Amino acid sequence: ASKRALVILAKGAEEMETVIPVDVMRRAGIKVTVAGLAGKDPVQCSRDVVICPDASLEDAKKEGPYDVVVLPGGNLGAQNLSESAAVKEILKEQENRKGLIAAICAGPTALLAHEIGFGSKVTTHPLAKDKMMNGGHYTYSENRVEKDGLILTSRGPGTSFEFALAIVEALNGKEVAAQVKAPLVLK
Amino acid sequence: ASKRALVILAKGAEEMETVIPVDVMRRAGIKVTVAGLAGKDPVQCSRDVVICPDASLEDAKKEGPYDVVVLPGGNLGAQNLSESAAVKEILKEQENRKGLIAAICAGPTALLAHEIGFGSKVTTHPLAKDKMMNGGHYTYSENRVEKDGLILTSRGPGTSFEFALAIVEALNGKEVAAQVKAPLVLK
Ligand SMILES: [Cu+2]
Ligand SMILES: [Cu+2]
Ligand SMILES: [Cu+2]
Repeated sequence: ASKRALVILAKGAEEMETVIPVDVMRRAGIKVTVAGLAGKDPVQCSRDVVICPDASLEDAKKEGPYDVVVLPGGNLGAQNLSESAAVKEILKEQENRKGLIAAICAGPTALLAHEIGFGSKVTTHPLAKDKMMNGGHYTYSENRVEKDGLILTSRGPGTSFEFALAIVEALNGKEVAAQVKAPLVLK
Repeated sequence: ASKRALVILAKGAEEMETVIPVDVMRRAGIKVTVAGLAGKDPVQCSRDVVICPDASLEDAKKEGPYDVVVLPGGNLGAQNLSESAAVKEILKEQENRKGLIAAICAGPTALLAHEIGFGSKVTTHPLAKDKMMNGGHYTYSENRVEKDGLILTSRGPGTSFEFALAIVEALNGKEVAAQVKAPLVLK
């Protein structure tokens, strides 16, 4: 069967970090659900792009489990993810079932908020490093994409393609990732 | 005053090629209007991301002139742009007033449809080359971004950051482009 991705979309999400992985994952034949944290209403992203989610998180959570849960960045978006009890539950369940969690930019700070994957080597946006490292619960990396088992992290809008292709490789393999990559005109 | 950008959004537009330039231009302090070709209703992009435009093209056209008109790609999006009388009028006026026109991926084929910038050196997505070159009205380039005077073109999702930063440099200069570039974590 096809793999399934849940992308959690909150007000203030970085729209490039949301759209690039959604699009690339769909190119890879992954069934992606864009789930609105606050409900099924349009979401105003960090640079004012307005995205209509496929479903509310409340509804999407009922259609699990997912092979990857994806957390976009954006400072304010990540803060919303970090404050959400629903997100905490989803990430705990995903970690418990040994499913992939992928977070980019400020997104990984939601892992810290929900005590997910402590001990992992992680990266974040440079400006989110101090927040992520509060308490020393992770080991920091400057790699553009970092993967430590089932915790996959990345740095910013400019690493979003690498991040998305790493998700594709983890779910559908190296060959599919290479096939999806070529028409993008990367490098 | 601030520079102004019109981004024309049609069904089937490549969402990465729409969102990356909108976001990057807004980071550069450009006033960007995302205008829906078909009206103010949500637009279903090529990989099913749904974007709510800021205004209909019909309304946005009345708020000109713009310092750049931006045409995203996506095969079906570009076909819609190519078939639009409103787009033809907008591009003709922009060319006539010596304003920048920027098109990415399949987007430049709309320039061909509306007889804009003939003689220019241009690039497109590799799969859109034959369409763009029908009749030999342009000279083709494999550069990731090509700028020939006021006609700025680029190749695909993976060149969208370069394309957007080239627009920023053209409008707001090299220093602003460099300032906007650094927090993106490109390369
Ligand atoms: Cu970011
Ligand atoms: Cu919408
Ligand atoms: Cu394209």
